[PDB]
Amino acid sequence: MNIFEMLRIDEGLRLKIYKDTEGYYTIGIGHLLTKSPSLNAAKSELDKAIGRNTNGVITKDEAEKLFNQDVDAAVRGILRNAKLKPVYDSLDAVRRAAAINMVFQMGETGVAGFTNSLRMLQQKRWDEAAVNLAKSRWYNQTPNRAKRVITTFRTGTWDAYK
Ligand SMILES: [Cl-]
Ligand SMILES: [Cl-]
Repeated sequence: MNIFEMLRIDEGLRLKIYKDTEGYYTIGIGHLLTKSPSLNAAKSELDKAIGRNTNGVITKDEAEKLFNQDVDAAVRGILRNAKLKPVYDSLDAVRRAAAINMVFQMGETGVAGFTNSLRMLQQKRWDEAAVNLAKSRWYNQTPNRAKRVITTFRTGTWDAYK
């Protein structure tokens, strides 16, 4: 297992514009297009993302291209962030994937708000971080996915994904 296979399980793949769990226009493997309620705004963000006139539909290759860019961008957002970077550097390879998963889902500013959890993760107090991570809107809105990510931070194994 790796970050790509993990996110593909958590996000799914849809080739036509859809609404994510928050009601936002999204496509592909969790690629958010726009928070605006306008499907025409989404279609235009989508054409710009893909570089052609899509009419709300993309191919699987195109979905995987956006996915690669979004994973790369998430990693780069962690390393550029003064609060996320030292935590990520301290973590083993499996838990690093859990951090990327969170940034991918909620953005670098969202994750950097988990100040107490990040501190416990840095200190390798795994059971305590897992408890604190769950006291969150994140966990209450998407409990099954959040549980899988929290288990990954708690154990340092891919067990929740197999
Ligand atoms: Cl893009
Ligand atoms: Cl979920």
